[PDB]
Amino acid sequence: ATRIAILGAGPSGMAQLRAFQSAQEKGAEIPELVCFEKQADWGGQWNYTWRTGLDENGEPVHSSMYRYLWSNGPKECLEFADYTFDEHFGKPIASYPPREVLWDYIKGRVEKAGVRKYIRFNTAVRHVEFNEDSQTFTVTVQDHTTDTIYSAAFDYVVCCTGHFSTPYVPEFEGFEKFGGRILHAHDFRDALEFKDKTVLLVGSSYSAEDIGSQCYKYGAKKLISCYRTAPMGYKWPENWDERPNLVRVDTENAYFADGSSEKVDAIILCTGYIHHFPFLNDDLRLVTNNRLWPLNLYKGVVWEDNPKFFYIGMQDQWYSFNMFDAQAWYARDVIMGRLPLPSKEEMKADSMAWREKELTLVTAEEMYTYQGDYIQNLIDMTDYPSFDIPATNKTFLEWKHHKKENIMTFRDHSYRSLMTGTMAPKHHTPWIDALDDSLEAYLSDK
Amino acid sequence: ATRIAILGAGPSGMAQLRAFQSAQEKGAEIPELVCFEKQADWGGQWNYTWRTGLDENGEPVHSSMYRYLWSNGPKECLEFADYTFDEHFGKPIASYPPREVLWDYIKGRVEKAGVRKYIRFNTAVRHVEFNEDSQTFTVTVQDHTTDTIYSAAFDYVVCCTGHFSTPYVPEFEGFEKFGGRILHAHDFRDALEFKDKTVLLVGSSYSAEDIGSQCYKYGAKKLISCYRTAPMGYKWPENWDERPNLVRVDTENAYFADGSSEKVDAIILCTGYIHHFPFLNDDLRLVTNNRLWPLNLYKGVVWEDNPKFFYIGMQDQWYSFNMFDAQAWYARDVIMGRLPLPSKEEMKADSMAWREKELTLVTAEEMYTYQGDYIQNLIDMTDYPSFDIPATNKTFLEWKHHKKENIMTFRDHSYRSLMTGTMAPKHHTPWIDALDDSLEAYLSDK
Ligand SMILES: Cc1cc2nc3c(=O)[nH]c(=O)nc-3n(C[C@H](O)[C@H](O)[C@H](O)COP(=O)(O)OP(=O)(O)OC[C@H]3O[C@@H](n4cnc5c(N)ncnc54)[C@H](O)[C@@H]3O)c2cc1C
Ligand SMILES: Cc1cc2nc3c(=O)[nH]c(=O)nc-3n(C[C@H](O)[C@H](O)[C@H](O)COP(=O)(O)OP(=O)(O)OC[C@H]3O[C@@H](n4cnc5c(N)ncnc54)[C@H](O)[C@@H]3O)c2cc1C
Ligand SMILES: CC(=O)c1ccc[n+]([C@@H]2O[C@@H](COP(=O)([O-])OP(=O)(O)OC[C@@H]3O[C@@H](n4cnc5c(N)ncnc54)[C@H](OP(=O)(O)O)[C@@H]3O)[C@@H](O)[C@H]2O)c1
Ligand SMILES: CC(=O)c1ccc[n+]([C@@H]2O[C@@H](COP(=O)([O-])OP(=O)(O)OC[C@@H]3O[C@@H](n4cnc5c(N)ncnc54)[C@H](OP(=O)(O)O)[C@@H]3O)[C@@H](O)[C@H]2O)c1
Repeated sequence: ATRIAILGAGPSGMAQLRAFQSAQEKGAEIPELVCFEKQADWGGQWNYTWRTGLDENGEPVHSSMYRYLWSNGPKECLEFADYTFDEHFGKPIASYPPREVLWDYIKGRVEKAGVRKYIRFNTAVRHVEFNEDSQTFTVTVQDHTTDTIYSAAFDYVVCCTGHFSTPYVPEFEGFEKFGGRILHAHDFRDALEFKDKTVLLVGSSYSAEDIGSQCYKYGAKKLISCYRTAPMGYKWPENWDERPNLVRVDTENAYFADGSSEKVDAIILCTGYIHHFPFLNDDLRLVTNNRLWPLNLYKGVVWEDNPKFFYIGMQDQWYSFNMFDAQAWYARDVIMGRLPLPSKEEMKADSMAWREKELTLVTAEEMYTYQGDYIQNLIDMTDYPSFDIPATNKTFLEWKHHKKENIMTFRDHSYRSLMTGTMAPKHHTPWIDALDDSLEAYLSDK
Repeated sequence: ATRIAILGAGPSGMAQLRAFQSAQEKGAEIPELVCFEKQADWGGQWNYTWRTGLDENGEPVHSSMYRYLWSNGPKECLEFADYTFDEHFGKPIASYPPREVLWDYIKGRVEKAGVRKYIRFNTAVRHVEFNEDSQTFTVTVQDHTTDTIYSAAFDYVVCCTGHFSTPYVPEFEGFEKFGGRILHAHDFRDALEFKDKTVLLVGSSYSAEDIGSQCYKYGAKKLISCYRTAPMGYKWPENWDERPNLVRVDTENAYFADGSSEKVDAIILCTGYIHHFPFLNDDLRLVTNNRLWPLNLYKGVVWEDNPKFFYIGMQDQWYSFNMFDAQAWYARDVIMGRLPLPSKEEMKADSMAWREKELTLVTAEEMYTYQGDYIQNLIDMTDYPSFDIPATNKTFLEWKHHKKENIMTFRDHSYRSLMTGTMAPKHHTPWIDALDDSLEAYLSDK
């Protein structure tokens, strides 16, 4: 009786469970499933917590999400092909929902699927070891409800623990004497903490854009963004400027490669994350920077040194929810014997060709399109519903232009669903004025 | 060739190395020693970092220490019996040195001992397993310098990883709505971050007393302390009050079991720590609250279910540095065969009698005196130099009275060394006015 361990109940682990349940619903015999989740509820990043650093059990706090976060790209680019926004909400809604709204949506699918029963919440995965003599994995966990550590044997293991939770936090000279708060983006919670302050944001990617936008929207006095290689380059509001990189700090001031200098109240390092798996030894352990094509993953999913071990969602993410689906459906089919694996040599050659293409990429359009091609290849192999990928790529193109037009109003635009054709209505309140982030305020009138 | 693993190079792991080195200096053959330390330098808590949450490798940040921290008790109560303050500094100093000064002192002893060579820095212990078949331990670590995970075999393991680093962080109704910073004492770094703010401190023990004192000294507008059981009782300054526990928080305000309420800018949970050992399964893992006599430790040191495993410094700490010495010398002597262990039944009965006495303790004096008795029993069994414990107890008595007299000036008093007899002079600057926490300002004549 074959047995599967799924590590994590975020979007990826939820998709993995959904994938199996869907095969079962069609009448197939499926493996026994156990899913381990260290948090008290599913949803992963989208499960908000006020906690910071270490959680109530002493495990690293997982979510990096903050008050007032809304979708960074069109919801239409992340809609599940087997569970639409229309089905879930019963009505059209706008295109960039707040966190709690997206959280409600991803949970809706697995509530309907009835797969909560497979999950052991409040349980941290400590160790995964492969045993050569038995060809099984031993998974060791800590159940923080009973405060006991136990282990169990599995035939296959699917790792869904994310890669945007363990921060990359570089040091700058003087940090030990600066008098204001220093935090990583991962620790950022309520933008109101910085009302009427001067905030320095170190970095120039999605985290800097959006955390600065929150500080702006909720009333920071002044924002400074500094970049290591090139500026974000958007037209920012009046109280926000982009400088070349921080070089040092003193008691109160930041100094930049500019020769400029000024007083700053708080420093937020928006400097990204590391791939970190403390429960894996080197035989199973993925080591990569954040990118579209990590190596050693056949079809981006199958660990090439031991193809009884799988990874979901370890790539950088233009696409997200329906990419995890495409991967989870594929992992499922491999595990079930529907898609036999080629030799290790063929895997290696295939992965090298995908890496060669990855190194070629220059524009944003080339990047999301490459990821669409990856997804296309996955959904063609499986009964996951095909959806219109070139039309999703075109939605990304529109979104890109909207950001360039005006970085503060991109969230005020609407797109059509590629699953239903339903056009998103305009939201009742422009983003800059929509201060309440609750699901109730978003879905109600006003 | 017998082999020992020492887990941690704070004061306890340094003492364990010092104990073995001292035996060797006297002419004995010692085992091979390997010490693993996840930080880049030794000193444990006393090694200051600006970092918070997770460290540069993604390991939990260890030190809970903050800017401007000074010794909480007389230095005379923590003086090494084999390496005096007079030897280290070459002159008298006042009785409550700043963190950097005490760090320099603890490093001084192990610099002189030459024990740096046994330590692998930037290396995090992941797992310790005991193999019944070989009667050895397998220690698996991650070397963050080479990003390599490897394991090695040991005959004995001494755990020195501390118990004041994994926070106990209780949740209060409304924390997910509150607009200012919420942090644990463990994340507290520079008190200047709170200058001109209203700060609520949840708790009523050493962390609350001292973090409040720092916020006060460096210019917080207003301080509130709230207690769960009973108030700290000291006479606080004008802008600081104590009241019954927090019950809930909204967007801007804290509400107390009082019926009282007010606007607060930051909340600091001074609610203590948990014993947390993510690298130990239940066969080896100590489970206890913070107290003078944890169970399952023969002489407070030998793990009773597997007496080839040892714990140093897991008790609550009135005494500290020379308690770790007493423990480390004892662990050393059992490892080397100088002090054969009694049967498991005898160990149990001994530990029970120590626990029975512990539950008897009511006053502060009874508590440090019991810990003095514990230490006496250890140093009598070993060649650690005897020192005057009743005279150390009388120094605690004076310190207690000084705190009762005035909680803001207790650090301005001086005591005599029980090791050398020499009186500590008065510091050049009253604590409230000594804003500079550097070693250089402290040791200078002005
Ligand atoms: C700040 C931020 C904003 C984002 N915004 C968007 C957005 O607007 N749109 C979008 O499409 N994507 C966004 N993302 C991307 C995000 O990666 C995905 O949307 C999605 O959350 C990834 O799903 P996942 O399940 O792979 O990983 P995660 O959501 O990270 O979930 C991993 C799960 O693994 C669990 N886990 C980890 N370690 C252990 C362990 N040792 N034991 C047991 N359980 C463990 C965690 O508790 C968590 O539940 C954002 C990410 C961040 C960090
Ligand atoms: C805020 C605060 C203030 C204090 N003030 C005083 C004071 O004024 N006077 C006093 O006498 N005592 C004070 N203490 C008490 C403190 O417990 C002791 O002084 C002393 O530091 C205990 O030493 P230790 O080596 O047992 O533990 P620690 O100092 O905590 O050191 C443990 C070592 O283990 C390492 N480690 C942990 N986990 C791993 C791992 N998995 N792998 C590898 N290495 C690991 C850590 O990096 C660390 O170096 C204070 C404690 C705190 C928290
Ligand atoms: C479709 C869409 O909306 C989309 C597409 C992709 C990703 N995402 C989102 O983006 C992700 C989140 O993205 P992220 O911004 O958290 O992290 P990254 O993007 O990896 O880069 C931060 C990096 O930080 C900077 N940095 C690193 N070290 C630095 C240093 N020493 N000094 C100054 N800056 C430093 C880097 O600059 P440099 O390396 O010099 O440029 C780079 O800007 C996820 O949340 C995902 O959801 C969304
Ligand atoms: C000789 C000497 O100087 C000495 C002696 C011992 C310790 N220390 C130092 O003190 C240590 C550090 O001591 P610490 O204050 O960090 O931790 P503890 O003392 O364990 O208690 C915090 C606890 O927090 C309170 N608390 C817990 N949950 C609460 C809740 N839900 N609401 C309100 N309050 C709550 C407890 O109240 P309650 O439980 O209700 O009282 C108690 O006050 C170390 O730094 C050590 O160096 C020094």
